[PDB]
Amino acid sequence: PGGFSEYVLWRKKWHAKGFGMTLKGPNDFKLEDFYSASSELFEPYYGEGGIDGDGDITRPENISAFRNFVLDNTDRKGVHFLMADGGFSVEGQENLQEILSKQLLLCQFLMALSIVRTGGHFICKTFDLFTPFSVGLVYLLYCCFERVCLFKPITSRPANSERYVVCKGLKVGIDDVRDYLFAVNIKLNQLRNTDSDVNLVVPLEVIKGDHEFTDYMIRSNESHCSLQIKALAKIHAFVQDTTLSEPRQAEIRKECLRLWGIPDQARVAPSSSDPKSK
RNA sequence: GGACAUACAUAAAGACCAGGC
Repeated sequence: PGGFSEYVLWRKKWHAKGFGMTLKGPNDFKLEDFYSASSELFEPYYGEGGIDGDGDITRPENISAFRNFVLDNTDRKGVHFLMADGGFSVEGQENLQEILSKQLLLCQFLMALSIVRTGGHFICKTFDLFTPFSVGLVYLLYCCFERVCLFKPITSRPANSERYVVCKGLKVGIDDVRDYLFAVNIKLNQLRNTDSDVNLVVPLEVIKGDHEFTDYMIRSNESHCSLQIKALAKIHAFVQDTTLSEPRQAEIRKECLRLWGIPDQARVAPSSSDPKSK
C-alpha cells in the first residue's frame, strides 16, 4: 500500500510527484491511509486502460501503457528514481522464493530501464540471488548504471532473505538491454505453465569473465548467508527459551530515528480541522 | 523463511340489596 511512497511524499511535501503501479486487490494503494503525506501528489496507474487496468507488472501491456504515461508526465525524460518493493506469499515454499519471484524481479529491472532518466537512480527489493538467472539480471544492471550495490538495511528483518539492489546513475545507451529484457519477459509469459523456462539471461562465462563482479557477488551472498544463519539460530534459541530478550531495542530505535531525521511521534489520523480554523 | 412500569392499573363488568338528600 505505498508505505515507501508516504515517506518520500512526506519528506519532500508537494515539491514531489509520484507515479504508482501495483496489482489490484487487498494489496492495492491505500492512499486514504497516507496520514503523514498529501496523497493528491500521487497518481496510481494500472497499465492498459489506465485506472481500470489490473496493474500486473509481469504483463507487458501494463508496463507499456504505464511506460508511455510516465514518460509523458515527465517532459519525456522519465523519473529521477524508481522504487520497487515487489513480493508475494510463498507460504510453505520459502526456500523457492527466488525461483518463484524471478519474472517479477526481471519486470521491475526492465521497468527501471524503461522509465528512469539518464543519471537517475533505482532501488529494488530482491531475496536470495543464488541462481545464474538472478545474478545475470544484476550483471545487466551493473552494465547499465554508474554504480550498483547489494544492501540489507537494519529495517529489513535479519533472518529473512530480503535485500535491496541499489543502482546510481543510469548510463546513456541502455535501449538494447531494455528491449532484450522486454523480449525475455514475453518469452517467460509464453513458457508459463510449461515444463520449460528461461534459465539464463547472461551466459555464465560472461558473468565469471568479470572477476571483480563475481568476487563481489559471492562475498555478498556468503556474508548474507552467514548473518541469516546466525539470525535463524537466534530465533530458534528464543523459541526454546522464552526468557531471552534484546535489552537495547528501545535505545537502538531512538538512535536510528535521530540519525535518519525521523520525528518520534505516533500515527495520528489528521486531525480533522474545520476550513475556517485551518 | 442499562432503569425511576413517576403507564398511580388492577378498577372484574354485571347484577341485585341496603341507605342518604
